[PDB]
Amino acid sequence: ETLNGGITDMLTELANFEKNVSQAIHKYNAYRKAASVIAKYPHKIKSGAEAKKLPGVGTKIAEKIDEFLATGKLRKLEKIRQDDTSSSINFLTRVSGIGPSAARKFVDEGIKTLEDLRKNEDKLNHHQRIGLKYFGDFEKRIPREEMLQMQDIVLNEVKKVDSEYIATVCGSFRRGAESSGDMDVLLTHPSFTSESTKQPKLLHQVVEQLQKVHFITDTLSKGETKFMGVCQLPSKNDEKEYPHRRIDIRLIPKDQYYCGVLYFTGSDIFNKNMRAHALEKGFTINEYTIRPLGVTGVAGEPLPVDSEKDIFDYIQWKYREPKDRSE
DNA sequence: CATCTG
DNA sequence: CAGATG
Ligand code: NA
Ligand code: NA
Repeated sequence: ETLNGGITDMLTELANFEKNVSQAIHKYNAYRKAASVIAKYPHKIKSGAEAKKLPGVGTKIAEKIDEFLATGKLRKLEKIRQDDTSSSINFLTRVSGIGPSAARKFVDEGIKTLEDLRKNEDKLNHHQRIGLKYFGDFEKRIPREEMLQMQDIVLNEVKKVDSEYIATVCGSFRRGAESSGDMDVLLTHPSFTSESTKQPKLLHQVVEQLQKVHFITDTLSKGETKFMGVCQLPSKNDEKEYPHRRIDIRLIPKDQYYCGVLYFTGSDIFNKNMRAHALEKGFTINEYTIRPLGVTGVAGEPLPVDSEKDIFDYIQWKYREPKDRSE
């Protein structure tokens, strides 16, 4: 956790690079287990060979651990940190809509910057365009104080359109968090579930309303159950308009809301633990359900949940207020 | 995983 | 349809 930190960090730099710049998924994947293992490892790696000793740790990585331990730096790390081509990719990629794949094409075309991008708005698709238009707003965190305002709107409009809707803002926002990156509203309706054959309107109706009042400003992606967009808190009395924020709305069958809700609320670590406890308690859990573990090996059949309560109970556990869902 | 592009 | 992105 700090005893093999540099090592783990270098490895991660290396890993990421393989993947984003080269196309070295193997290699890339290679740095990863290595960091994962040395990461677990209980002592102070004092040398290459010592590390080599681990699994996932081979000759090459050892070599590197050597140089790093031997001197505060890595040549290769140093070479990549410079190289423009590499730096560009780390950069273009910052744009919502640009993954590595795209980042490579652009660079090989010479677009290596924001301006480049602008000059070539023609080569970018809808998503990417919005992403470019809001580069700035997109990187700005969302102060909870804003979140509450947003949340107030979404919730009210959903209400108007149908009393039967059930919306919830998952995220860290949910677990307390003073600010967040984006807004995800989990959504369900009684008239929508596991069997129930579809109801696209269910999601389209609300999205619409949201734009009707102007909360939503752009559409990144709109499918039958998942909407990806852009919203904004109405600029009060002209002098201070808000940044544009990322937002997601997802339809969930009412019969798998809470697991979902639970799930998305996190944290990752809270999940896992609750996840492992479940198991002990003779249970299975995932994104949509909680199942009674048979003994033959495994086994299923969806336990019936009405709240986040029904779940905990199941695995017989202390109901956790969202704030305490930390670890 | 669900969406989009081409 | 494979393949990218989030
Ligand atoms: Na991106
Ligand atoms: Na292939």
